[PDB]
Amino acid sequence: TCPFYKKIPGTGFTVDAFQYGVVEGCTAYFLTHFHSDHYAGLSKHFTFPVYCSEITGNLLKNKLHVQEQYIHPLPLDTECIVNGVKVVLLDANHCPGAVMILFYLPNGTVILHTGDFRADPSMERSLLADQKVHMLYLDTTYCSPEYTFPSQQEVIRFAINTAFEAVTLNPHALVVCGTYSIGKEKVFLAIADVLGSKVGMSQEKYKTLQCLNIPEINSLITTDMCSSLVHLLPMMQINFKGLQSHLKKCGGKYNQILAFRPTGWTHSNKFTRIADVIPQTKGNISIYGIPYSEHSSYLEMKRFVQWLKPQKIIPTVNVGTWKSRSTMEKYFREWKLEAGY
Ligand code: NI
Repeated sequence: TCPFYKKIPGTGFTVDAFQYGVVEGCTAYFLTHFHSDHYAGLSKHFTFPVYCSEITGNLLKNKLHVQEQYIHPLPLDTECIVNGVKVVLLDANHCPGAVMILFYLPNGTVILHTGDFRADPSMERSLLADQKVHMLYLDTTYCSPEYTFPSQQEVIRFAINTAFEAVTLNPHALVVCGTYSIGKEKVFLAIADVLGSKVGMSQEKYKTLQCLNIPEINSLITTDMCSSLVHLLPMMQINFKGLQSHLKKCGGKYNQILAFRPTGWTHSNKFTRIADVIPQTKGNISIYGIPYSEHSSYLEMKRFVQWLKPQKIIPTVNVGTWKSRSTMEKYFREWKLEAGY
């Protein structure tokens, strides 16, 4: 059945709740972003109102064929009324089109649902600064102190310098980047930019990127693989067998592959600096795992919450085990006692 942490009290609303059939008493279904664990269940047969960002509404219409009459896109940073309730959508710093949602309940309670987010100090100067938030529905993906990672900027600097060095030493090397969803476009776009190439990809993935309002996208991407020396492949193909196979397909245009797997966290982070990352190599193929995260680190999460000072926290991730739930609640209490709220 629909879990309680997907329901907004005092409303007929649900958030990221499309796989439970008709939720009893739901008058409006919000979708925070276009990732499959969140949209699971949506299709051309859905007939209730879906509220989302413009970019997520492009993806619903073009990729899932949801009929236009049930898509309700909202502008960001704008007070809007939905079924008699004031809401605002805020940038979540996750994938393209991802939002946080502020609900202003008729009784005076204010609720923030973060969706999936990467907390940032820039959020401390949005519409969030203007009033008190009483309840926080929090993306707790990496809510444990072992989760450290570098800034997105540091990671992109490493990837640009590594690619440019490799291809300038060997003009016959191919760069490959893995993907299995929207998000992390900066990885492949920044590398293609330093190399003076477009990124080549399948027709399905090009379609997906054409929904994202990225400026000058027609100048950066293409479906002509032959004209491109940065290729995008499914994340499943980023292994020695998959890459050997792909190289055969390029017809002796290339004699080396340098591949990137933008993972979330991996335990080489508790020890290793970004400066010190090395690839796995077999023959003329090298694979780099880079810690490009679109979720908060533990410290980023902790700073956001100690700034916001919510009265109650409801985790949305890692809620399926008692040991995880109990561990999170201990951190929440620590943060509250340290900060004084
Ligand atoms: Ni997500």
